Amino acid sequence: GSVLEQIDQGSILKLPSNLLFENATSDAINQDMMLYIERIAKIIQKLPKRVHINVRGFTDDTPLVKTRFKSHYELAANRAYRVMKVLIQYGVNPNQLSFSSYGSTNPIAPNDSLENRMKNNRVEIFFSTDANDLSKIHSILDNEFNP
Amino acid sequence: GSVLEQIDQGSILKLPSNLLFENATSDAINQDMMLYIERIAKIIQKLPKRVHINVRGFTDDTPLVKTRFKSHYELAANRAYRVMKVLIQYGVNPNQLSFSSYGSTNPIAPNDSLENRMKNNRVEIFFSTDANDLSKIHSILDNEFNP
Amino acid sequence: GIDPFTATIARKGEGSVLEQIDQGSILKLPSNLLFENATSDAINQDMMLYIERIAKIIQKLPKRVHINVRGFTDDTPLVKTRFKSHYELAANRAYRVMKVLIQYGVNPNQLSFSSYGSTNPIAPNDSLENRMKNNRVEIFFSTDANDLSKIHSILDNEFNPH
Amino acid sequence: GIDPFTATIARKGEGSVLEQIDQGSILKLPSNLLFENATSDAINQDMMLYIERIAKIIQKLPKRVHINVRGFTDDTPLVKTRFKSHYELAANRAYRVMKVLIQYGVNPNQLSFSSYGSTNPIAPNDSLENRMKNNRVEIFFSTDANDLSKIHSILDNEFNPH
Repeated sequence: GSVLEQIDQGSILKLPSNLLFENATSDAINQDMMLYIERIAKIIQKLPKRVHINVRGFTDDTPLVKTRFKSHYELAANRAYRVMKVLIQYGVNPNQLSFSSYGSTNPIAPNDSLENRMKNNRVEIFFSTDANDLSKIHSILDNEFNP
Repeated sequence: GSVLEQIDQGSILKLPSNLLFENATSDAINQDMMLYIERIAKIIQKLPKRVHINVRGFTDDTPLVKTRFKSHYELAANRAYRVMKVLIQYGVNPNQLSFSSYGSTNPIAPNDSLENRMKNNRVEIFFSTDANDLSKIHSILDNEFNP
Repeated sequence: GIDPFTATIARKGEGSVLEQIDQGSILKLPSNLLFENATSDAINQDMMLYIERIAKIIQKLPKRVHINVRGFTDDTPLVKTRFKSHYELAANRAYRVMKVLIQYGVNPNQLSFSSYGSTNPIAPNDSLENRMKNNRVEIFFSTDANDLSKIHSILDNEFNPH
Repeated sequence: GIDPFTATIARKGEGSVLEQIDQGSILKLPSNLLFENATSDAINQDMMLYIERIAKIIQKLPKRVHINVRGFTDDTPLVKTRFKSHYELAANRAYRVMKVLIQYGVNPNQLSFSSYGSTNPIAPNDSLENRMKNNRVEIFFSTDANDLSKIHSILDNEFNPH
């Protein structure tokens, strides 16, 4: 519910930035949230090795002052990287992990309200696989029938 | 090209009914097309066992007189069934085969021109798999995080 | 008519009614929830409450959703002259359920039916629930999305010319 | 600067530039087609012809397509103080290529970048093509479609209430 959402090519755990991090321009994780990341790490470790985990950082488009970060892309990158590193510290194999920065792109909801702007400041843990059976079927048929 | 098309959940070989069958209300395959079905059967036999083949019948919405068939669903069903049976005769395991009837539904193109009506009279051989890795991932996450 | 096994089977032992695969959703309807028996296409009119719900919930889905009614049998021998194969028997059962959905207000433009013929043998120690599942009708919900395919086509034409 | 291996490598031995997986398309760009070397984020300005084409073809795709620029390394040790990890090095390379796409007219609203850090060891008898592939940037084309997920949600809520 509040955390889990399904999309057609994988699953998403949505972690609000204001809950996860120390302040609005920080990439340090709140100590009382560390074992929630461990909880996620433990579930990942039980999944098949073929599952990939992409830790995705997003911001809204509120400009930020008095910070070392010079773009929403940089802030989002540092946040996603931090969460990814903690997953590794709690036992997830790095061969299953990547991080992404979306900056202010791909918002959950339009940046048209205070509620929506807060929704857009989040880290998403995206679970998927690199399934290619359909692609391989198509390539074989293409070889045969494409004149 | 003319025959092969990819969609996001599988591949399609499109066989025009006017080329494949004896006449507009017949389900008998033209003798000079039989080894084209064999050609398809041979490619299927080389694919992994996990591939399923659904032979899909479609019509346009031209009414038909002086026929034993009482609906587009019945005509489409008989045509798809015939092609499926020939695939079995040429060696495809029945455990990989089903047939479908769409009647006049799901047209390729709107029934607004002679060219489009002819396009809509076809049998599609649909190749896919019952992949469920993403569904299983989601079920595991749902167990854990849905309060 | 209703067979003494259709009549007696409890619902507790059934598998999950809803299954998900990566390309769509499946409502699995064992024979006894739809038909008088597993060897003909005669609808049990006294079970139609369940089909009405499905029709009702199908209105909460968009026009783009495709609904495919799928028929299965096991290796039970054919009883009636009118079914010449298990493929035919399963097609008739699926078609029948599809028509009930239409009767109950589902848009015919979104409906199709399929037949898988026999897909399971008769096995020693099979439960009655497993026999009813082997003669199920499924309602399969999917789309024919081709967005990702169109992307690949554009790229393949540009970077892999013949 | 350009390293004597970036400079010399032939294109004949490269793998396919375009790969398809079931969730999207991947353009695989070995290090030498983009950067002066495999250990820094300095773009080879003399290779930018190739990036311009990609930007050009990205306009033939719809707004709904998401473009993710992905950086990879192997276990080559870090050369520069400024990269503190392979994750950081790959992120910087990916970010750099993403910015070139923006320069060349790709809508920033469709762009993101990723880093996979090191994903391959240094192996005996590796070709130079394989080293360049291990330090590639990928452009990954996908969507966040949720049509099938929304169908399942509706059905699960109705038939599997808590």
